[PDB]
Amino acid sequence: AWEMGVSDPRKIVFSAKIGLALTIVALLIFYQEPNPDLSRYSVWAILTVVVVFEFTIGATLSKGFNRALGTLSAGGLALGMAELSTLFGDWEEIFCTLSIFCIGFLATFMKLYPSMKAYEYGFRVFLLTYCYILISGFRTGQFIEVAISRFLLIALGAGVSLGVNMFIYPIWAGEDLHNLVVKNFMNVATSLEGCVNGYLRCVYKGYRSAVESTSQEESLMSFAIWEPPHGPYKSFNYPWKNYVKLSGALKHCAFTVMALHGCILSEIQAPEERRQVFRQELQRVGVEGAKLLRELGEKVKKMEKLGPVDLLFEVHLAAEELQHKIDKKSYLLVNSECWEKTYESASALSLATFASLLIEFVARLQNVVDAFKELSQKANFKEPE
Amino acid sequence: AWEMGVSDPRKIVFSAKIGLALTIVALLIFYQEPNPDLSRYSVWAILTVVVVFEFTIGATLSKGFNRALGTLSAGGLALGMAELSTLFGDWEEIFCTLSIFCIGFLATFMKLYPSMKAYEYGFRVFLLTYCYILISGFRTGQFIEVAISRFLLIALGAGVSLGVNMFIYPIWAGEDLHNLVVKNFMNVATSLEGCVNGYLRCVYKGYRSAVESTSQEESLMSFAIWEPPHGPYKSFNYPWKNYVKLSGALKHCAFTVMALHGCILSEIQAPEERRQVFRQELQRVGVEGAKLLRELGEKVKKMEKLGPVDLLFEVHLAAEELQHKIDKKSYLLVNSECWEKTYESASALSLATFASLLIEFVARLQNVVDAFKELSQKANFKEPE
Ligand SMILES: CCCCCCCCCCCCCCCC(=O)O
Ligand SMILES: CCCCCCCCCC
Ligand SMILES: CCCCCCCC
Repeated sequence: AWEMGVSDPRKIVFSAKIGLALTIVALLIFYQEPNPDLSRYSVWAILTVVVVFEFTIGATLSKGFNRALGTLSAGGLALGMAELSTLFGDWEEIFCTLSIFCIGFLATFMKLYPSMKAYEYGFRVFLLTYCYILISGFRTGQFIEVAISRFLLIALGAGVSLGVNMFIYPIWAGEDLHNLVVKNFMNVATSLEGCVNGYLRCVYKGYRSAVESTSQEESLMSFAIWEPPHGPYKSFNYPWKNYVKLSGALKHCAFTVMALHGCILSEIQAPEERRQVFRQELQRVGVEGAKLLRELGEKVKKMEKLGPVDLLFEVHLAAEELQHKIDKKSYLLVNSECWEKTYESASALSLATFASLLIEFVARLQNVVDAFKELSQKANFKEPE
Repeated sequence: AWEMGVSDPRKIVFSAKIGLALTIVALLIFYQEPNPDLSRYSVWAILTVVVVFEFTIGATLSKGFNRALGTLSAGGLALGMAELSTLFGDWEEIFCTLSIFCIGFLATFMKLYPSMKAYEYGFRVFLLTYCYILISGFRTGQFIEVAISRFLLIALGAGVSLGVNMFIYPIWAGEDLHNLVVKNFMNVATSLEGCVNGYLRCVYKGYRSAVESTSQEESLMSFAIWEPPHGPYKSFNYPWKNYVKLSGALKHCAFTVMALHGCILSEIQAPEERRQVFRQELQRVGVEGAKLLRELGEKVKKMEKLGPVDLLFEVHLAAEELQHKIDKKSYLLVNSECWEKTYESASALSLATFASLLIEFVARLQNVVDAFKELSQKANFKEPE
């Protein structure tokens, strides 16, 4: 309660905005209209204000658009069917009751496909409006008054939500994508040092969050293409996809840290005395990789270009010293006695596995650097100077 | 869409069952009332039918219980406020708007907590019913005549939905969990064979499905506890929690196949001439591991116990043969002229990493066999005669 409120004040502003929007969609009902029935059709505005008010502006825009489309398509369909029913007499309330089964079946079948998982609420509003329009106006024949009334109540319930969301302390999805891209670099940098220290002593979230967030970055990128230009992002087509490309480049490197963490938790291990012969080189490689990842995160946070100097020189030299040391003491990994216990040999080879994995991690960084250069060039970052 | 219908005929009966329930509600409203009231309040039965129909019986029962608690908790609070607002005479219209503001704020703050994210469907029902029962009876005082005429249409909708869902082709979540476990056992074996075949040439779906579904198993287990005993699952408390343990053991075994697939896509690779020296042992270990996994999958599907003979003897012999072979040719993996280029040394050292990862995969199977024995004992599996 109070702890979460103090930690993040964005959710108290969100809750107060929802309260304000409801209090307005209620004062308008009380005073702006004295009609008796006006107060029974209040559910078509409250459902709208409870289904379209979202955390970000782009999600609210998308949901509003979808709801409008659904309602209009099903009001047109309902009107057309109600007209066409009269053609054959005596078949009334039977040819209207045989179309609800076919519309509900087509709607559900179309709603269960995997591609259409971002329109789940416009199919429900389509079915609800079709059935309501057909059933309500059957006895009296008045279908257009019901259609128009309900549509106006939905635009009256969606425009106050959009105004309140956009004008009182807006939250943007593009800035959330920018901050998640910044955060992943630090999580991976912490994970690598955690793994190396854990293996050399006498993590999970760091690589999991980067390896388990592609969907979040694709939804945040689907909401960011709806928002108008604002703040630091002034072009009319911001390259929001190069952020996803850089995030994927970083996930490809985080899979090796996941494999090193799995190397720490194995059934077959090596004697500590043997591992303490390579401590210096491994600690150097870990320090250099953490420095590089933190420098790339800092340069992405400030929207700056890369300098003239090469950033991978020191990590490359550290990995070359590691290779030289491994070449100088290779007699502690293989059994030289036999040359033409299984546990002892597996314990010996688990150290060569750990070293090979660290070298592969150091070899996968150039792709991340290239993706960063491409993003810094398409997004017009400023000169480091 | 026709193809999706032929691949899963389970999706063509759900749509026809929803259509049939909607048609039954339509007929009851059309023929069992001579007054428009049941036609004018007919949006509540349609909304209930579209909201409360789920793929499984246990999800329908649990979500219906949680949706029937929010409506009965939001219907008494609105009548207590509408009865306590009389005291504040004259200024009795501001106390009814400050309560919509307070309830809105509180319900959104509670819904934003990170442990309540799974119950976002009960807070919407609570907020909608409170706001409707407070904005609908304001100008007349008929607060108890608006909460009793709208609850029988929701009882009609819930009853029709429950009868049609439970009595026409019921779908059970325990069978879904059983089939998921069998499918994961098959997929891991196919991925294991694919990895070795791809490495020795002159995968994603399996481990990616068996490592990214724990949430699905937890949801299916949460739904299967509400269902009554049926078919082969005849017991008051079926041990549905012993399936998740076996799934977790299989996920721990599949992280090594994911590390071997990552070994295939590495930037540093070993020469083919040195790879072909160890072809026989790797092929044998792959054949044995795939046969063992498929045998355990067939034993799980048929609900049968393990026999007298040991199931791990041949894979345990193959691993020892591979170890002996590696011991006899270890001079091909290291440089023995420096004992006291980097790319060549790393390429030589990658083969030992592939071999060590296969040995670790072979070492992780005892835990899965123990989990299977525990499940076969707690669930009263039958003798494998
Ligand atoms: C999501 C917006 C609110 C939707 C309101 C319609 C759902 C009605 C509340 C659920 C009740 C269904 C459970 C059985 C109810 C009963 O036994 O009376
Ligand atoms: C204590 C009685 C609960 C009243 C809830 C009735 C729900 C009415 C739906 C608008
Ligand atoms: C678009 C045809 C007129 C009816 C639309 C009503 C929307 C509910």
